[PDB]
Amino acid sequence: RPRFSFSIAAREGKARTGTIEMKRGVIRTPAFMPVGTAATVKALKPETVRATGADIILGNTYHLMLRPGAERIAKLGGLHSFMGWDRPILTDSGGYQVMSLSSLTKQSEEGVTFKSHLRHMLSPERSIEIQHLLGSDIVMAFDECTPYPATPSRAASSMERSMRWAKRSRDAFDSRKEQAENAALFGIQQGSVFENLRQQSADALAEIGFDGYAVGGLAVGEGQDEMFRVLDFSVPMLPDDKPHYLMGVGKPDDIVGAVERGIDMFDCVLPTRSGRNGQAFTWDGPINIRNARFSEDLKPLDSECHCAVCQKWSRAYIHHLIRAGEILGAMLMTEHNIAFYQQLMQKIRDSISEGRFSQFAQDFRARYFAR
Amino acid sequence: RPRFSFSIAAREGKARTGTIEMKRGVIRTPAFMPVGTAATVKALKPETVRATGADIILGNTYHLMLRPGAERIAKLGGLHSFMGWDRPILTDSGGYQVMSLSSLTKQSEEGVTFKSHLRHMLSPERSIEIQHLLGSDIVMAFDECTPYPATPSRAASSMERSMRWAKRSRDAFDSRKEQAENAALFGIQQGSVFENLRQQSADALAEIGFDGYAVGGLAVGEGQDEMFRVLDFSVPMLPDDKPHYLMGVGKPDDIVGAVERGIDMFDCVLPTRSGRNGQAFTWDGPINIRNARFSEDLKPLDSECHCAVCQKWSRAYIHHLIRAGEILGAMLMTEHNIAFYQQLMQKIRDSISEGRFSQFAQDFRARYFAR
Ligand SMILES: CN(C)c1ccc(C(=O)O)cn1
Ligand SMILES: CN(C)c1ccc(C(=O)O)cn1
Ligand SMILES: CN(C)c1ccc(C(=O)O)cn1
Ligand SMILES: CN(C)c1ccc(C(=O)O)cn1
Ligand SMILES: [Zn+2]
Ligand SMILES: [Zn+2]
Repeated sequence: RPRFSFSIAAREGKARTGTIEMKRGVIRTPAFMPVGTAATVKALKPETVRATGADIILGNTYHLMLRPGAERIAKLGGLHSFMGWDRPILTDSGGYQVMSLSSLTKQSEEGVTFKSHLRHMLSPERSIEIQHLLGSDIVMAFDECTPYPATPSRAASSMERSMRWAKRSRDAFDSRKEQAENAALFGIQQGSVFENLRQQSADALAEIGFDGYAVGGLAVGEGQDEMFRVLDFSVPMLPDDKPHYLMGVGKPDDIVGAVERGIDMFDCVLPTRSGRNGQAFTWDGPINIRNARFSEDLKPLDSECHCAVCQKWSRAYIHHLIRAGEILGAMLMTEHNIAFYQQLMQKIRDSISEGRFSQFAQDFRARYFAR
Repeated sequence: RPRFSFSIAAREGKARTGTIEMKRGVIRTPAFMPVGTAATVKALKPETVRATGADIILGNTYHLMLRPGAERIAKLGGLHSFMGWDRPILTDSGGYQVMSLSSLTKQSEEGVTFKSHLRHMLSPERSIEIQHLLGSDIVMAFDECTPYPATPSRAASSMERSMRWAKRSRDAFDSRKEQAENAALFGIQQGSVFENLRQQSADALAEIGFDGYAVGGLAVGEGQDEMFRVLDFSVPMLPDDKPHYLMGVGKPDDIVGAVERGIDMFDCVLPTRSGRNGQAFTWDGPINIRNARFSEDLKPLDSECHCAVCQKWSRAYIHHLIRAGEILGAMLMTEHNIAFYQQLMQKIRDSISEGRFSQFAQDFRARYFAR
């Protein structure tokens, strides 16, 4: 099977639908990746993750390098064997997480030294090596997510450092023949909200050359309007013939609008985390299942959802489970939310393929926001 | 299908194996009932409970009458529909739980008034009605579990009250034609450690007449030796031709020894609760999966277990999950422990049927305690 082959089957405006073929399976795009932070998609067996329609999951390099450790996972046969997921895994680089999760950090041109919340170092070379030891299929270049807001000058110097780190990541990945032959490497565009910096970043990444390109530095507090504004000019700067990835996004309407702007891949903790906290996504908007109005509601979470939860259990039961703090409540909410996200992605893919994505997006928004 | 028909297929010493046929399914005996306290067997979908081999589960009347409430469950179609378990359910009476869980209680001949940890009343008639509203298949008569230790005189007066409550439970159950036609009613023997009181209690229960008989008042701190001593003389006092139930028991060796003394049915929170806390049952004794010795152990929890967990995941992975506080850890530990308990019951049933239970019990104990 191919290491990495991206094919665009159909387009509508800036939106694309297609497939990424990899050795461990095919990824249908636009794709949503459930987040499997600590070698588990929380509250789901891998077979259940797959049953929802997911083609690929995300692993958190920052968490896994601390617990259980990357050398340990490698000794146990790699992340796929360890967690029982045999399909593609994308691993984050650690460059965002180290700054988001660490109790203390020191940043330099070499990388980032940090203290765990549970002293360590990340760098382009170490991040690539950790991702190699994990055995991930899509490796992310180690970057620096510029804080928001940032002065143009600080955004520029941060972006330039990230581009030097992208080149170092490329070189480290290419040096490990088994990794280069079996995995893919994505680069991360930075530049904050500044068009000229985003252009320089895209040019630098294209000159290095990557299998896919993320629009980094978003979903960091700027809000949907500004995120969409940045996507409007940033995505067209990336190579058209490779996948475009938006990290940490998002709500269903964030995804639809990002696809309209040329994004092919997404990951977000929202469906899993908010499911555990009682928020279920429905075609009529999110609901908080703990609310008293659901205590005697015998309808499923969503009456058009195809997931196993909605075939078998009522709102009233899941309301009881979540209020009681029962693990099964988290399980059922999470399975439904991930299945909902996958059904959304399927509707996106089908509508683009069929040349009716614009109408789908309008109809989706009208109903989702009508609640 | 029959409301309730118990058939003994084979005996060895005091041990019996057979079947209870009920409208919602067959129960193979000796039987272990997973505990589904708050309308869920913690961390397991009902299909997974069934896949482990369970024929019947237990529901906690005290919890369910408070949350979500018995009238509410009845309005939603009964406990079976509510939780998605279509096979038999046994409900406890509340008589033990009210005294174990309540913040304050007042006891009288009428029943028990109590304050919830989350003011209420239980009585023979109310307990029967609540169990009716839940729709359970095996209804437990409302009793009083005599504290241990107890003077002979206090054990006698407590037992006599329990027998009056057993008669009131019988009458209330028989008054509700739909309940009497579709469910079974079990009586609970009391009498503490005193042979003469246990005999009076058995005689009273047999004179009232029940579908099954529990040996109550045990597993309340007396220890295994004394429990076995009481079972030695108590079980033969019960009608031989009806099932014998031991509530809240127990560890694998407790079960084996109780079967050797004529017990046919068991429930216990140990496999579920201890699974969530990191204790896995194996044929070589219990293990605490969080222990450092399992961090790189690629064997399954038990290398002879037939459960799905042991086909797919290692000790090392489950060790990581539990240490990380991950829900999947609780799920996998609980599924394995319940499956282990069911495999134990299957080995018990097969060995009795085959006339080799004595040898099985000896071989089981030799290995389980060798660790
Ligand atoms: C290169 N690898 C395996 C690394 C690098 C750094 C660390 C750490 O600081 O804890 C761990 N693994
Ligand atoms: C919101 N999330 C998870 C993000 C955002 C931005 C980045 C990055 O620029 O590297 C990474 N993750
Ligand atoms: C008879 N039933 C339905 C009962 C009895 C008592 C209670 C209570 O005290 O909360 C609830 N339901
Ligand atoms: C240990 N457990 C759950 C018990 C013990 C004893 C009784 C009873 O005598 O009614 C009930 N549950
Ligand atoms: Zn659903
Ligand atoms: Zn097992």
